[PDB]
Amino acid sequence: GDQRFGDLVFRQLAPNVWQHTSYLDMPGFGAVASNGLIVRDGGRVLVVDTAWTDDQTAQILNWIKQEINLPVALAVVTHAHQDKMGGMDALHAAGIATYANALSNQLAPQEGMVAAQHSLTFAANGWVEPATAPNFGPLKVFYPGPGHTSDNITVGIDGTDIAFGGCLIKDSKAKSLGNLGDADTEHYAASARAFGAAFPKASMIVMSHSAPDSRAAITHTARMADKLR
Ligand SMILES: O=C(O)c1cccc2cc([B-](O)(O)O)sc12
Ligand SMILES: [Ca+2]
Ligand SMILES: [Ca+2]
Ligand SMILES: [Zn+2]
Ligand SMILES: [Zn+2]
Repeated sequence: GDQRFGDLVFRQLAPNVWQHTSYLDMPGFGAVASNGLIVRDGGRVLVVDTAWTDDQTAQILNWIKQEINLPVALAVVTHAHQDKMGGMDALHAAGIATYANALSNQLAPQEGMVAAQHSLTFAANGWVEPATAPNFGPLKVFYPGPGHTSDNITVGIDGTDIAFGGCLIKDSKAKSLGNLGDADTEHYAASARAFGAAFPKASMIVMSHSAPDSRAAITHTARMADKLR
């Protein structure tokens, strides 16, 4: 029951939650998928992660316009790499307020990305400092520690069973942790387990590069990351 709009695929996960999937056309290689989320919060919409490109990101917004027809209040993007912040200019062109870890914003130039307009900061226990995430509705933002990158954050959707691991979590049948070029191999396993512990009741785990999985994705990612040490 998936829907396509241009280059994007949408899947409804819950009454008020959809997964957006965008594809990098990677000369000579297969299209590479990356997933994010769209959340309807009463009379507004909230977005987690851009698509790979600005053009693809404008497609997300147009699909929202057509299928949900509520204003998009804000987006949270989950680290400074192309699949998560590639479409920043498109969000800003559309007048969507954007939030990212302060560290994502600092790293953004050196990663080729455009910084968000607002910086999230985090306590020692990983939870976002609430003053930096005003009016986030059901979005619960958690920094689990360095793993896939030093800046990677995660989001839980209150009132649902869903939590989003972004590129930190890989699916439970995975044979590898994907792109480790900017990874913290020492702390990765702890950071994956911290995500699990922050959202103990989530039973649907959404991630960047596989279809939604159960909590098995968390423990399997940790067990793989254990061997990086
Ligand atoms: O950056 C790119 O051009 C790129 C090109 C092809 C694959 C990927 C995967 C990425 B991630 O965030 O999952 O570390 S970034 C990336
Ligand atoms: Ca751009
Ligand atoms: Ca890099
Ligand atoms: Zn990445
Ligand atoms: Zn990724």
